Amino acid sequence: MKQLKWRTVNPEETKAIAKLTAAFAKPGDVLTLEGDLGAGKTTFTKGFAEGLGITRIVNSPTFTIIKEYNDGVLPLYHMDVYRMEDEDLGLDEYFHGQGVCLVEWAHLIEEQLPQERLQIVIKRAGDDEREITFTAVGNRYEMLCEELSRHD
Ligand SMILES: Nc1ncnc2c1ncn2[C@@H]1O[C@H](COP(=O)(O)OP(=O)(O)O)[C@@H](O)[C@H]1O
Ligand SMILES: [Mg+2]
Repeated sequence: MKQLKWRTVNPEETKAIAKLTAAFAKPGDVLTLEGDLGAGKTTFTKGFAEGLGITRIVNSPTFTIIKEYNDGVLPLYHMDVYRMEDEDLGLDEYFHGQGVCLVEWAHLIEEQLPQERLQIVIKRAGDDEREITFTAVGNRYEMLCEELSRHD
Protein backbone atom coordinates (compact mmCIF):
# COMPACT_ATOMS: atom_id res chain seq x y z
CA MET A 1 0.00 0.00 0.00
CA LYS A 2 2.75 2.51 0.93
CA GLN A 3 5.86 0.64 -0.29
CA LEU A 4 6.48 -2.25 -2.70
CA LYS A 5 9.78 -3.85 -3.69
CA TRP A 6 10.97 -6.03 -6.58
CA ARG A 7 14.29 -7.47 -7.73
CA THR A 8 14.85 -8.01 -11.46
CA VAL A 9 17.59 -9.84 -13.36
CA ASN A 10 16.95 -8.59 -16.91
CA PRO A 11 15.29 -5.65 -18.69
CA GLU A 12 12.21 -7.72 -19.55
CA GLU A 13 11.39 -8.27 -15.88
CA THR A 14 11.67 -4.54 -15.30
CA LYS A 15 9.28 -3.86 -18.19
CA ALA A 16 6.91 -6.55 -16.87
CA ILE A 17 6.49 -4.70 -13.56
CA ALA A 18 5.93 -1.44 -15.39
CA LYS A 19 3.50 -3.08 -17.81
CA LEU A 20 1.36 -4.30 -14.91
CA THR A 21 1.61 -0.97 -13.06
CA ALA A 22 0.08 0.80 -16.09
CA ALA A 23 -3.12 -1.24 -15.76
CA PHE A 24 -3.87 0.76 -12.60
CA ALA A 25 -2.87 4.21 -13.87
CA LYS A 26 -5.53 6.94 -13.84
CA PRO A 27 -5.72 10.41 -15.39
CA GLY A 28 -3.57 12.77 -13.37
CA ASP A 29 -1.14 10.18 -12.00
CA VAL A 30 2.48 11.30 -11.55
CA LEU A 31 5.21 8.67 -11.27
CA THR A 32 8.79 9.69 -10.52
CA LEU A 33 11.83 7.62 -11.47
CA GLU A 34 15.26 7.89 -9.86
CA GLY A 35 18.52 6.07 -10.23
CA ASP A 36 21.85 6.07 -12.02
CA LEU A 37 22.24 6.54 -15.74
CA GLY A 38 21.71 3.03 -17.09
CA ALA A 39 19.74 1.94 -13.99
CA GLY A 40 16.60 1.29 -16.02
CA LYS A 41 14.31 4.30 -15.66
CA THR A 42 13.72 4.61 -19.38
CA THR A 43 13.47 0.81 -19.67
CA PHE A 44 10.73 0.92 -17.01
CA THR A 45 8.94 3.59 -19.06
CA LYS A 46 9.12 1.42 -22.19
CA GLY A 47 7.24 -1.35 -20.40
CA PHE A 48 4.81 1.16 -18.90
CA ALA A 49 4.08 2.43 -22.42
CA GLU A 50 3.47 -1.14 -23.60
CA GLY A 51 0.94 -1.43 -20.78
CA LEU A 52 -0.92 1.64 -22.07
CA GLY A 53 -1.10 0.17 -25.59
CA ILE A 54 1.49 2.50 -27.17
CA THR A 55 3.07 0.83 -30.19
CA ARG A 56 5.63 3.40 -31.26
CA ILE A 57 9.12 3.40 -29.77
CA VAL A 58 9.48 5.25 -26.45
CA ASN A 59 13.08 6.46 -26.20
CA SER A 60 15.01 8.49 -23.58
CA PRO A 61 13.67 12.07 -23.78
CA THR A 62 16.86 13.50 -22.28
CA PHE A 63 17.39 16.05 -25.06
CA THR A 64 13.80 17.32 -25.32
CA ILE A 65 12.93 17.09 -21.57
CA ILE A 66 9.35 16.03 -22.44
CA LYS A 67 7.82 13.63 -24.95
CA GLU A 68 4.08 13.06 -25.46
CA TYR A 69 2.44 9.79 -26.56
CA ASN A 70 -1.31 10.00 -27.10
CA ASP A 71 -2.19 6.77 -28.93
CA GLY A 72 -2.48 4.65 -25.77
CA VAL A 73 -5.50 4.23 -23.52
CA LEU A 74 -4.19 7.21 -21.49
CA PRO A 75 -1.86 9.99 -22.71
CA LEU A 76 1.71 9.38 -21.54
CA TYR A 77 3.88 12.41 -20.71
CA HIS A 78 7.43 11.05 -20.47
CA MET A 79 9.94 13.46 -18.89
CA ASP A 80 13.66 13.46 -18.16
CA VAL A 81 14.86 16.63 -16.42
CA TYR A 82 18.56 15.63 -16.38
CA ARG A 83 19.28 18.57 -18.72
CA MET A 84 16.82 21.08 -17.20
CA GLU A 85 19.66 23.48 -16.30
CA ASP A 86 20.01 24.06 -20.08
CA GLU A 87 16.31 24.69 -20.83
CA ASP A 88 9.29 28.08 -19.03
CA LEU A 89 8.59 24.54 -20.14
CA GLY A 90 5.36 24.63 -18.13
CA LEU A 91 5.50 21.07 -16.84
CA ASP A 92 2.53 21.92 -14.60
CA GLU A 93 -0.04 21.45 -17.38
CA TYR A 94 1.21 17.87 -17.81
CA PHE A 95 1.52 17.06 -14.08
CA HIS A 96 -2.13 18.05 -13.58
CA GLY A 97 -3.37 17.02 -17.00
CA GLN A 98 -5.52 14.04 -17.93
CA GLY A 99 -2.72 11.62 -18.72
CA VAL A 100 0.04 9.98 -16.68
CA CYS A 101 3.48 11.51 -16.15
CA LEU A 102 6.67 9.45 -15.77
CA VAL A 103 9.45 11.78 -14.63
CA GLU A 104 13.06 10.60 -14.75
CA TRP A 105 15.45 12.48 -12.42
CA ALA A 106 12.39 14.12 -10.86
CA HIS A 107 14.12 15.21 -7.66
CA LEU A 108 16.17 17.71 -9.71
CA ILE A 109 12.95 19.76 -9.89
CA GLU A 110 11.58 18.65 -6.49
CA GLU A 111 10.00 22.06 -5.77
CA GLN A 112 8.01 21.96 -9.02
CA LEU A 113 6.64 18.47 -8.41
CA PRO A 114 3.10 17.90 -7.16
CA GLN A 115 3.14 17.02 -3.47
CA GLU A 116 1.58 13.60 -4.17
CA ARG A 117 3.26 11.04 -6.43
CA LEU A 118 4.34 7.43 -6.78
CA GLN A 119 8.12 7.39 -6.35
CA ILE A 120 10.03 4.61 -8.14
CA VAL A 121 13.70 4.08 -7.25
CA ILE A 122 15.80 1.73 -9.40
CA LYS A 123 19.01 0.61 -7.68
CA ARG A 124 21.82 -1.40 -9.24
CA ALA A 125 22.43 -4.73 -7.52
CA GLY A 126 24.97 -6.51 -9.70
CA ASP A 127 25.46 -6.59 -13.48
CA ASP A 128 21.90 -7.03 -14.77
CA GLU A 129 20.26 -7.11 -11.31
CA ARG A 130 18.18 -4.18 -10.12
CA GLU A 131 16.24 -3.48 -6.96
CA ILE A 132 13.06 -1.49 -7.63
CA THR A 133 11.20 0.25 -4.79
CA PHE A 134 7.78 1.88 -5.14
CA THR A 135 7.03 4.50 -2.47
CA ALA A 136 3.47 5.86 -2.48
CA VAL A 137 2.95 9.50 -1.47
CA GLY A 138 -0.74 10.30 -1.28
CA ASN A 139 -3.92 8.29 -0.86
CA ARG A 140 -4.25 7.89 -4.63
CA TYR A 141 -0.88 6.16 -4.89
CA GLU A 142 -1.52 4.08 -1.79
CA MET A 143 -4.69 3.04 -3.61
CA LEU A 144 -2.63 2.22 -6.71
CA CYS A 145 -0.03 0.12 -4.87
CA GLU A 146 -2.91 -1.61 -3.10
CA GLU A 147 -4.32 -2.83 -6.41
CA LEU A 148 -0.92 -3.66 -7.92
CA SER A 149 0.19 -5.95 -5.09
CA ARG A 150 -3.23 -7.63 -4.97
CA HIS A 151 -3.07 -8.57 -8.66
CA ASP A 152 0.75 -8.94 -8.66
N1 LIG B 1 17.19 -5.65 -14.64
C1 LIG B 1 17.30 -4.61 -15.51
N2 LIG B 1 16.37 -3.63 -15.57
C2 LIG B 1 16.49 -2.60 -16.43
N3 LIG B 1 17.52 -2.44 -17.30
C3 LIG B 1 18.52 -3.36 -17.34
C4 LIG B 1 18.47 -4.51 -16.42
N4 LIG B 1 19.56 -5.25 -16.66
C5 LIG B 1 20.27 -4.62 -17.64
N5 LIG B 1 19.64 -3.49 -18.05
C6 LIG B 1 20.15 -2.55 -19.10
O1 LIG B 1 20.49 -1.30 -18.48
C7 LIG B 1 20.19 -0.21 -19.36
C8 LIG B 1 19.23 0.79 -18.73
O2 LIG B 1 19.03 1.85 -19.66
P1 LIG B 1 17.98 3.03 -19.39
O3 LIG B 1 16.65 2.41 -19.06
O4 LIG B 1 18.04 4.03 -20.53
O5 LIG B 1 18.58 3.66 -18.03
P2 LIG B 1 18.17 5.07 -17.36
O6 LIG B 1 16.95 5.55 -18.06
O7 LIG B 1 17.89 4.73 -15.89
O8 LIG B 1 19.42 5.91 -17.54
C9 LIG B 1 19.60 -0.82 -20.62
O9 LIG B 1 20.67 -0.97 -21.55
C10 LIG B 1 19.15 -2.20 -20.19
O10 LIG B 1 19.25 -3.11 -21.29
MG1 LIG C 1 16.52 7.40 -19.02
